[PDB]
Amino acid sequence: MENFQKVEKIGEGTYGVVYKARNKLTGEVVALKKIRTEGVPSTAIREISLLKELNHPNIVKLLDVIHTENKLYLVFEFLHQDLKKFMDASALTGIPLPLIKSYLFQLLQGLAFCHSHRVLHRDLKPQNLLINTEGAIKLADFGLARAFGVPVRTYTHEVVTLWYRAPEILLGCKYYSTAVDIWSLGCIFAEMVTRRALFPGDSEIDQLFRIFRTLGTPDEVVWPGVTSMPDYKPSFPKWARQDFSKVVPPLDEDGRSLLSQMLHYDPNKRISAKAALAHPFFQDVTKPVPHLRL
Ligand SMILES: N#Cc1ccc(O)c(-c2ncnc(N)n2)c1
Repeated sequence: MENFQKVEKIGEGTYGVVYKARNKLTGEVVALKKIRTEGVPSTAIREISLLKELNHPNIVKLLDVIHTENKLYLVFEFLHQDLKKFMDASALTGIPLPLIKSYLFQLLQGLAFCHSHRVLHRDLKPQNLLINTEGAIKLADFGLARAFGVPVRTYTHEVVTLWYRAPEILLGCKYYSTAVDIWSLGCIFAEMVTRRALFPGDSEIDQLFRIFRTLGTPDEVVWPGVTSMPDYKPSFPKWARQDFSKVVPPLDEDGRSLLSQMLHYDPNKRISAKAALAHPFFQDVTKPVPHLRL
């Protein structure tokens, strides 16, 4: 727009391209996400608009919503780096455990806040987690799959990431619960620790079977109602659960215990963000400074 002198394209979210821009008037540097379409669910503009009211240190602030010319623009506070880039940058040495712990703790605080306000993220992934030089990490993107359903791509026919999708979504559950975010965060936690995606599926069924190969094919014992799920097939192969010590080595038992609770198959047994914050894994949590090269 003419109010912003674009600095450059920062990326390509599942809901449009993101740019870094400076407000010629206020001098403010912000992140501008433009959403892609001839109607524009005003019921969404309303919901989205509510999100501006979300204020928490671990949630990227939504500054403004701009509806114009069949295009929707979301103006967000800007942060210099996303966790995907940071993990890639730290791939040789690994993110120190105290930093991993600090990030997980902050992310759970952010989720506990959103969830207590009846807001689900639904598409958590490293690229959607932003960090700054002061050790903070914040949740970005957000209430969109709700206020938009679910597009088949991102915008430029880009490939949607399934790696962090909870099993109930993959099995066709039509009602997501806050548990889907805990699952995604659990996947992210594991990835920070091992430096490799936990479940790198390249299709919906491959995503599901990678989950099954590791945690065991679910059954009515561990997940009451699973065999009645929309996309459940009795023909699914039945894999034995793998010892957890093999999944996220060399993470200690407090961490493995917490992860196991975030990855429970039954959305109802899956730990809540609030309960996770009380887990013993966070007894010695601190707030370290990351080595960020911008
Ligand atoms: N949605 C959103 C959103 C909001 C604020 C942001 O700063 C970013 C972002 N995305 C990628 N890289 C960097 N540096 N920032 C994305």
